[PDB]
Amino acid sequence: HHHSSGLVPRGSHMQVAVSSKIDTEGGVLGNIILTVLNANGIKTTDRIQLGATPVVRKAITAGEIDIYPEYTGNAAFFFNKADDPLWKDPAKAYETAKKLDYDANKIVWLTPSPANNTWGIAVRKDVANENKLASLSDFGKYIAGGGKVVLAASSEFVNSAAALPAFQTAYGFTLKPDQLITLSGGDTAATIAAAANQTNGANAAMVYGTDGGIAPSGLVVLEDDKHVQPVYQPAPIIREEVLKKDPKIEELLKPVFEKLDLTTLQDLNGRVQLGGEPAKAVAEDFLKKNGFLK
Repeated sequence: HHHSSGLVPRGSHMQVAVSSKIDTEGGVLGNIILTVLNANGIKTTDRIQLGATPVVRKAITAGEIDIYPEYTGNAAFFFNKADDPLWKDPAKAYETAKKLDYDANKIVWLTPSPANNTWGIAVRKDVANENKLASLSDFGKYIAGGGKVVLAASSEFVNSAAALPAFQTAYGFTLKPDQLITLSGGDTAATIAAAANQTNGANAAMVYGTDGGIAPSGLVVLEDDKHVQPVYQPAPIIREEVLKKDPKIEELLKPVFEKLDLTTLQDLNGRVQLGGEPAKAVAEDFLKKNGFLK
């Protein structure tokens, strides 16, 4: 519990510019941050869904925005450490992102969500339930044992060394030609839809962990328990100049992001993306339901 008096002069004023990247999850997480700050007496400006990652990074380093949700693994790209094994360890990825961004930019990484929004595989819920599949280790054993699988994936996912081939060696399986639907120029919208509709027998799909299509389509993400992919946990990151004046922002956002687990964020993103609920309303509902809006 930080102090909220005596830190700055009587006349100190601030408008906290809240932003995000220009995807569904950015809208959801940005509105969660904005709503929490507003509810705790802090003035904000709404710059949510400003642009792609490079745009938002340029904006925060220029002091044009103050706080937005960023993903731990992206620090690999910001600081020229791509494919370093540490990014595949959730704790190391977070601590390293936090240290690098503080040292270079005095940007403070706050408490992350436990959701790992990374490349992966989701299966139809009936398949997961009947065969007790929760993890990619489970999945690999199931496939190796002769389990029925037809995976819809983009060509990139099938053929890039870091994608399906790496899943195959980590989890001990290989997919035969008749266990693959390969989508040239495809995307997760199409792979999710193929699995949702069992197109050509599809029962699994290439996804990103919190894709808004997953929950509405009745799919379930299998845990990357050996972390084949780099970890991308979202966290609020904030300019130190702003945090120093309202340091309570840290403890205000901590239990909020702790409650945003994978299935929760999946649900919120789906409510916007396929349910048509406004991101602000979805954010407010999540906050009210979990007691963060007294």
